[PDB]
Amino acid sequence: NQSSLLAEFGDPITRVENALQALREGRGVLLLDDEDRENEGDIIYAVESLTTAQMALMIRECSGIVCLCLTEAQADRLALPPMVVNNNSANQTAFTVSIEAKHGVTTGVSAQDRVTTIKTAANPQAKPEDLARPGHVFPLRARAGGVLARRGHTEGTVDLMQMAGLQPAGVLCELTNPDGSMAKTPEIIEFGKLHNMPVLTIEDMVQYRIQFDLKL
Amino acid sequence: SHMNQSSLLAEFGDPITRVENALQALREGRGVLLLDDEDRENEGDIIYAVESLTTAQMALMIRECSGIVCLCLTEAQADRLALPPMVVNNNSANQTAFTVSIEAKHGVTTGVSAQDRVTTIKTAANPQAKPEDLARPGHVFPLRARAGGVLARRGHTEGTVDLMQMAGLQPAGVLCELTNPDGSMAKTPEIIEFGKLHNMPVLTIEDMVQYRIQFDLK
Ligand SMILES: O=C(NO)[C@H](O)[C@H](O)COP(=O)(O)O
Ligand SMILES: O=C(NO)[C@H](O)[C@H](O)COP(=O)(O)O
Ligand SMILES: [Zn+2]
Ligand SMILES: [Zn+2]
Ligand SMILES: [Zn+2]
Ligand SMILES: [Zn+2]
Ligand SMILES: [Zn+2]
Ligand SMILES: [Zn+2]
Ligand SMILES: [Zn+2]
Ligand SMILES: [Zn+2]
Ligand SMILES: [Zn+2]
Ligand SMILES: [Zn+2]
Ligand SMILES: [Zn+2]
Repeated sequence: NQSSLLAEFGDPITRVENALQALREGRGVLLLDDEDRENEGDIIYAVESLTTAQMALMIRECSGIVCLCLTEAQADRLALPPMVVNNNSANQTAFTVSIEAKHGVTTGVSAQDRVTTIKTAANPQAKPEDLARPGHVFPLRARAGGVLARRGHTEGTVDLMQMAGLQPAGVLCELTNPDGSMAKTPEIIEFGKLHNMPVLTIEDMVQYRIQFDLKL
Repeated sequence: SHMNQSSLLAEFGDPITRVENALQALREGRGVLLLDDEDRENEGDIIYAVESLTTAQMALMIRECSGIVCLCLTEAQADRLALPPMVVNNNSANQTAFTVSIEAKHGVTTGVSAQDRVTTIKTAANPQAKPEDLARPGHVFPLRARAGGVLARRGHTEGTVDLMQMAGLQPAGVLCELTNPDGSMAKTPEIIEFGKLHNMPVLTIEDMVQYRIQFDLK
């Protein structure tokens, strides 16, 4: 039972509030989506405080397909169209064209290079010409309305940033077991305890937003 | 004194021998580690043959490499799958030939597990595959190898397809950059140790070029 396992991280309101405070402190959090959706937990970091060490942990412990969650306005500013005109992926995951920093990286895949690319993209004064395409960082357009419009990790990421009062850009990647299977709730909980990362669910976020009448 | 890369690689044999051992590993369904030019990426990538690809091989790649696992295809196969370049005007440093990303439609869930990526890759590499067998976007990244292989473009992409063809295998391979725990990219000494521990031979693009020159040109 997921709610019973998660109980040690506090009740749902506490789980959200602890996640927001972690992010304000520059720490990562772990976000589980619905059991009947992906049933996956993603590491989430605020771009504002992103470090090479955080990126390195993500690469080593997750899928390695590290995504950059952006608002529609920031993706527009960067001139990042959807990768595909007609998306037919199972979840309609909103991949834009992939990106690299135009300057300041080599092959784009080291922890340092991915952070450079991500900081370059997230710069509120960025220009499209600041980014080469294609690249090794994968931006996602978060849906307007956040988790009340789409219950994906993309929306959970941007909603967490906004709720925490942070700049609305986050990085996201799926926690993966050494044998290649995807982490489920017990493994996610274990990882959170190891790395001082709050664990919460998308339903936690949805209930929180509903209760506190939160338009973002 | 630090010996150069060619000297560190001597324990794998002379350049032609390094290629021959790589071909045989692939025929035996084992992986290889391919280094490109020192003044290019100076990176080593794990390569696996698609035709013997296993979940455990993919899991290793996800754990020990960048996790951005690519599928190297011939232009003919990418065309058969209707996989256009991701970007019309590619201005990436190496002009790496990313197509739009892909996912299998059947036999997978979220597409990112080791098993799921293998399923996608097997689906895509099938010589009778059709465009509709693949959803786009997805979590596997196909690359269009240049006609002529390493004699035309000195990328890991061409290295991968060349090795498959020279080994007499299905002309499609899996490719990912070896990465250190601290997030830096693996360099030659680490690549060599990884190869020895995992029974994967190590070779360079220049080895492959010399091999093709000595074995093909007349
Ligand atoms: O597929 C993914 N990344 O590529 C993950 O699911 C990631 O969390 C983002 O996608 P999502 O918003 O559909 O959950
Ligand atoms: O960038 C990469 N993968 O995304 C790797 O370098 C991979 O080897 C393919 O690129 P390359 O053929 O330019 O070397
Ligand atoms: Zn827009
Ligand atoms: Zn590269
Ligand atoms: Zn997700
Ligand atoms: Zn010989
Ligand atoms: Zn010989
Ligand atoms: Zn011979
Ligand atoms: Zn997903
Ligand atoms: Zn390469
Ligand atoms: Zn050893
Ligand atoms: Zn190992
Ligand atoms: Zn030949």
